[PDB]
Amino acid sequence: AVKYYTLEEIQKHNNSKSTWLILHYKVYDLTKFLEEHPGGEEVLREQAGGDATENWEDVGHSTDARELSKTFIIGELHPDDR
Ligand code: HEM
Repeated sequence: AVKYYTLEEIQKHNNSKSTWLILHYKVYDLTKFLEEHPGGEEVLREQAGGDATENWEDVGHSTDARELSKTFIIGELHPDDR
């Protein structure tokens, strides 16, 4: 099975209490990763609640960073918003 979230719902998780964001078609919960992010939490807060795919790709994340991102996946973006 798979759980789908709508863009509408994701936009409400944009704070230190709950930080979600979209990368491609997956939804990530980075709440417990904020203060652990080598890139700092400020950059993440700004992208919270939306599609950060471009920003994520542009900054040049390492292969190590990519594999680690997977541990934060909680579902997928509903096809209606893809
Ligand atoms: C899925 C969650 C993410 C993980 C697991 C993650 C992980 C990391 C790691 C391990 C680094 C260290 C350098 C490297 O290995 O590439 C890093 C650097 C960085 N990340 Fe992320 N990152 C995530 C999301 C993001 C997002 C969405 C943004 C941008 C909106 C971002 C912006 C940055 C920046 C600017 C740096 C610093 C690069 C530098 O100082 O040269 N990261 N990230």
